[PDB]
Amino acid sequence: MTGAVCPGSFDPVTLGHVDIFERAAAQFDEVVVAILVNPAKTGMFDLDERIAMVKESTTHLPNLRVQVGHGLVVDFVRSCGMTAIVKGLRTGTDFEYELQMAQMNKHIAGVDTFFVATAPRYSFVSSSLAKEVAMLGGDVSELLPEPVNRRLRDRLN
Amino acid sequence: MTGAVCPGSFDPVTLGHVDIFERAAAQFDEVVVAILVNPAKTGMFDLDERIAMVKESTTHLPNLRVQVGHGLVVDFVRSCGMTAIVKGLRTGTDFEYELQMAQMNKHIAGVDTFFVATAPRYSFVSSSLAKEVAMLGGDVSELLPEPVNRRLRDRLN
Amino acid sequence: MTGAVCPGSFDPVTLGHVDIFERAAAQFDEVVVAILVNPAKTGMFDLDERIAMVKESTTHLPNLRVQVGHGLVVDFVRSCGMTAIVKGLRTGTDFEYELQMAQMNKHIAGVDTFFVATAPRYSFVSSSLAKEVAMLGGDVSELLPEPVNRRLRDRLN
Amino acid sequence: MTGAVCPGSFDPVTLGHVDIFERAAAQFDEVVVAILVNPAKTGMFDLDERIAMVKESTTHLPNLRVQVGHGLVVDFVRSCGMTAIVKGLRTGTDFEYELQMAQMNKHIAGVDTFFVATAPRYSFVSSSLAKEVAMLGGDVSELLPEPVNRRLRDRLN
Amino acid sequence: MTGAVCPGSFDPVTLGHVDIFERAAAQFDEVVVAILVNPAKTGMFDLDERIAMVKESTTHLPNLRVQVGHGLVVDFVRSCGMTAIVKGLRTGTDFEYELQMAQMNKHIAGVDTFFVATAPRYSFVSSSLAKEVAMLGGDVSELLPEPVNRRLRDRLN
Amino acid sequence: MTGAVCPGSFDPVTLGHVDIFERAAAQFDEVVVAILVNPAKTGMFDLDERIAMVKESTTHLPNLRVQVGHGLVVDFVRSCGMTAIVKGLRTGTDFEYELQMAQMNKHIAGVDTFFVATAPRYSFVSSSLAKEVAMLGGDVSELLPEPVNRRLRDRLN
Ligand SMILES: CC(C)(COP(=O)(O)OP(=O)(O)OC[C@H]1O[C@@H](n2cnc3c(N)ncnc32)[C@H](O)[C@@H]1OP(=O)(O)O)[C@@H](O)C(=O)NCCC(=O)NCCS
Ligand SMILES: CC(C)(COP(=O)(O)OP(=O)(O)OC[C@H]1O[C@@H](n2cnc3c(N)ncnc32)[C@H](O)[C@@H]1OP(=O)(O)O)[C@@H](O)C(=O)NCCC(=O)NCCS
Ligand SMILES: CC(C)(COP(=O)(O)OP(=O)(O)OC[C@H]1O[C@@H](n2cnc3c(N)ncnc32)[C@H](O)[C@@H]1OP(=O)(O)O)[C@@H](O)C(=O)NCCC(=O)NCCS
Ligand SMILES: CC(C)(COP(=O)(O)OP(=O)(O)OC[C@H]1O[C@@H](n2cnc3c(N)ncnc32)[C@H](O)[C@@H]1OP(=O)(O)O)[C@@H](O)C(=O)NCCC(=O)NCCS
Ligand SMILES: CC(C)(COP(=O)(O)OP(=O)(O)OC[C@H]1O[C@@H](n2cnc3c(N)ncnc32)[C@H](O)[C@@H]1OP(=O)(O)O)[C@@H](O)C(=O)NCCC(=O)NCCS
Ligand SMILES: CC(C)(COP(=O)(O)OP(=O)(O)OC[C@H]1O[C@@H](n2cnc3c(N)ncnc32)[C@H](O)[C@@H]1OP(=O)(O)O)[C@@H](O)C(=O)NCCC(=O)NCCS
Repeated sequence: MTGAVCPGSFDPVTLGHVDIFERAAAQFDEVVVAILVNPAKTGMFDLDERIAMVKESTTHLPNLRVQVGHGLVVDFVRSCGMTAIVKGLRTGTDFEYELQMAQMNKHIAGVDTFFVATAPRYSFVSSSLAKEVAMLGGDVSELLPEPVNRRLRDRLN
Repeated sequence: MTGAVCPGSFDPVTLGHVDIFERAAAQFDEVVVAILVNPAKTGMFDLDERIAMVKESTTHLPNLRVQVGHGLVVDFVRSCGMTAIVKGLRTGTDFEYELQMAQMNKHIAGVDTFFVATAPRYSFVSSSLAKEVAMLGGDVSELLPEPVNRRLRDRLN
Repeated sequence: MTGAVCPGSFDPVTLGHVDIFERAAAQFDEVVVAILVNPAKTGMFDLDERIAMVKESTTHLPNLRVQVGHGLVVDFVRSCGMTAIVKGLRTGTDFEYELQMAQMNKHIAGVDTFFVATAPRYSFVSSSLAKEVAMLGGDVSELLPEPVNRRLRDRLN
Repeated sequence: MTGAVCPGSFDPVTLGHVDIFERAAAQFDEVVVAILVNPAKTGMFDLDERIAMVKESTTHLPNLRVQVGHGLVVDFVRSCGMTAIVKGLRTGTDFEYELQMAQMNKHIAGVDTFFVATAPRYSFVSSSLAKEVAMLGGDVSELLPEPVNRRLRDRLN
Repeated sequence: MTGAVCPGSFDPVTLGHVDIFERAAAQFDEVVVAILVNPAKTGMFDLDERIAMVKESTTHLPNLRVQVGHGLVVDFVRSCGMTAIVKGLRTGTDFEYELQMAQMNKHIAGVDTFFVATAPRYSFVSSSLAKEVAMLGGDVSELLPEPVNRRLRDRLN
Repeated sequence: MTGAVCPGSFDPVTLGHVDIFERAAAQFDEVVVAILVNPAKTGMFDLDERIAMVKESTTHLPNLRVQVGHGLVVDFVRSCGMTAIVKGLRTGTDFEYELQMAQMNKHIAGVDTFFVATAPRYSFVSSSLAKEVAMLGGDVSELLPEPVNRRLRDRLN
């Protein structure tokens, strides 16, 4: 089997992330979305909620599974019997840092990182900015999956 | 009327900012400098002081006014009856993040962002770096308006 | 009157360019599209055709006019009684070179350059790449105005 | 089958390219190296020589094949029954242009592009720079496959 | 005497840093490594330990000395009777910010900054990332001097 | 002796280049400006004129000498008994390509490259852009040494 891991904090998952999941699922036999949480309580959604949002947003991808990650991403990737990470590039991505992490990840565990450009319509959403705008009252519903929109609306109502 | 908003925390306003104010005032019928403060108390100058410093530094621009901003910048821009933001680019600007915010701002409110390169002599000052250097004893008086220099000198004397 | 010039070779004009024209026309009282041609015969469309394509693509912008430019862009801008250039940023833009030209243009003639991020859907088209793909048989009709599509199809039929 | 195409002019193939071939072959069931030549005679090695150099440099990759490409890369990719391109990133890569081409390629044919960072030791070689240095008398043998070194040495002896 | 200062927090010193020390020592008569610590207790190693690690890692450079820095780096540089800073560039370096600091440092004290590209094999290590990986259990021993490896291993055993 | 080479085509030398010469001469015992000309006749000024312009512009730097370079820059550097190149960074510099060349130069000859940020006032001039503007009638006299201005004015009169 070919396979890739798509790691992130997904707090919450965006349509930018889902686009990347779809591309990974199209090109690898199996995809694992690895939810890697904050070292210190700082998130908007708890882990259970993050998991549910990813699952509910990926029902159309039968070769994708969702799991909570622990420790070094490369250790999680190798625990999945894989050697590839797939990550998206968007507007605002710190690409130099992504490159540094990719080189470090290859050095320590031989894990490759494949980068893919997110679809233009979803290229300016990030979890952080979506939350920031949502919390100040703005509408980002067109940039997030409906399972995320539902939960966001509940927190503000 | 044509018009633009120049948003920032201006803590304190620099000659880099003033350069941008001048360019905006030269090209739009009206300019509003929007002072948008920290979500959490972290600034050097209080809001009243920031306002005074901007006003005192822009007496030569009769079509410019200064107001405190609240909430999403785009909501403030639209409250001013405008649809444009003017921002400066300098050495050290995270341009990828500026682009992300501009695209998000256009998405949520149809507000355009126009970027302009700050004058070379003022292209390496930032509020943060100016404060950092000032607090460690260095001289940045040539990079800040005199109304700011006066107040800075008072805090150290 | 406020006013801006939108300079380019427009060979041919793209929907990326038209997006920028629209933003300029929304924020300035008058816009002049300045068609500045090759120093040496190298273009796909002659000047007459470039002019027609821009005009036919901008009939919805009553405060926009199209003229052929000559010499330094800044000299043309000043001949229009203006002091501002508006240019788009897209994926693939050499932003460092754009900044260099903007600083040079300000130095020699006091002309300001305002940069605006092109709409995501039109952020990866360029005249060159559109021609390259079109000539190799690919479909970029969704990235160009219909007046350009008509003429392109004629050259290949 | 999963599969990826690795397109390039490979004039000549470098160890940077071979590194990318190896990563693609590790993660996809099949890899096709597509040699896409100059629209106008400008190369150092003819097509037959380029093909031989790639083949001789990839004997250790049994799931990799080499073919000459024609027309749009995306048309070649789809002719291979694939929907993915794998490309390397190195020091000196114009990443903005790579992104533009990737977005265009996805737009016109639905083909995804996966980018991977080349190994540090091979991150500063390019075909052009290798030729430039080789022609001026410098030693780049540690940056090129032996099948390429042999042929290079023959051209200078 | 010609001379340069190599400033940093060195928490801990990496082989990337040592590479830069070596290049500085090769090109200047004297080199001073200036250890500039956190304004607030946040480091892994105390100052005494940082000093020892640098000294033990540079025994092969007889024209290099190690000192603790205080205040503005430029003030320290001038206190050493020098007017040059040498800094490394690696993968992940925020080069725009480095440029801003260099321009500010030249403005306030006339101190020049010379940047040098770190050796490829050491181009993806940083003190922060090395600690992050080390603390999560990963092996970065090939990226750090043995005097640092010894101390790291002691903290985890 | 410490020493550095400052290589370039200098067609013509700009005040940006002279700024870099001055910084090199301040930090190294000896500086050699190496004029490396076009592989094919394409320049505005012949080699004799380029040499004269550099010499006449550097009379205030007694530890600087001017020589015509041949072949690989690293071979010229080593022929000068040196192992360092000093190059400027300005607005518009392709820094990724500079890094690639620096890494290649270190690989083939062990020669280090030190980069320094050009003074802001001279950060947007380049030989090419200066010629382009000069030829179209614009005034760049404030960006070039008087010995260059004299010769430029002669070509247009
Ligand atoms: C999970 C992992 C791949 C990236 O996770 P991610 O949280 O999805 O990160 P993203 O790509 O969204 O990057 C944005 C993150 O940068 C951090 N960040 C904070 N401020 C930032 C800023 N101003 N600019 C850029 N990034 C910022 C944020 O935490 C942000 O997540 P958040 O802002 O939503 O909290 C990575 O953290 C990881 O591998 N973790 C496991 C540990 C490991 O292996 N470490 C060694 C890596 S070499
Ligand atoms: C006001 C606004 C336009 C930008 O404000 P600003 O404070 O002037 O920001 P600047 O352009 O100076 O950016 C620098 C800011 O980045 C933040 N920053 C902190 N560390 C940083 C770092 N290492 N690198 C870059 N930026 C950093 C800083 O807070 C800094 O301001 P400060 O450092 O002086 O406190 C923006 O915050 C805003 O729009 N706020 C309103 C809310 C809104 O609309 N949000 C949605 C935006 S899409
Ligand atoms: C008109 C002007 C503003 C820009 O014109 P433009 O042709 O629309 O340029 P773009 O922004 O589309 O830039 C792309 C151009 O870069 C040139 N280019 C060629 N190869 C390129 C490459 N590999 N990468 C980037 N650009 C490339 C191309 O000619 C391209 O136009 P084309 O490829 O479609 O022919 C500018 O040329 C100008 O001002 N000209 C007048 C003279 C002047 O004032 N000069 C002094 C300027 S400081
Ligand atoms: C094959 C293809 C994927 C890239 O091919 P490549 O030749 O290996 O290109 P590289 O990634 O090595 O890019 C370097 C190329 O940039 C060109 N280039 C020239 N000067 C350059 C410069 N100063 N800077 C950067 N690139 C330069 C060079 O030709 C160079 O190849 P070469 O210099 O060795 O001749 C692409 O050309 C392609 O897809 N061609 C088929 C046609 C197509 O589909 N077109 C539409 C694309 S959206
Ligand atoms: C010492 C000095 C030259 C740089 O020191 P340094 O700590 O070695 O900094 P580096 O080059 O390693 O930069 C990385 C630093 O950026 C800071 N940083 C934090 N988060 C970061 C992020 N997400 N991205 C980039 N940098 C980050 C970190 O603190 C990091 O050091 P650390 O992460 O290991 O703690 C500079 O701080 C200095 O000059 N200090 C003296 C005061 C002075 O003169 N100030 C005026 C400067 S103009
Ligand atoms: C001399 C040398 C150090 C750089 O020389 P330089 O001509 O001063 O180059 P610059 O730093 O000014 O770079 C700009 C050059 O890029 C070339 N260039 C052309 N179009 C360009 C573009 N669109 N963008 C960027 N650069 C461009 C130009 O020729 C330009 O010089 P010019 O435009 O004035 O003719 C380098 O060419 C060299 O080392 N030559 C000797 C041979 C060698 O050692 N080769 C192996 C190098 S690893």
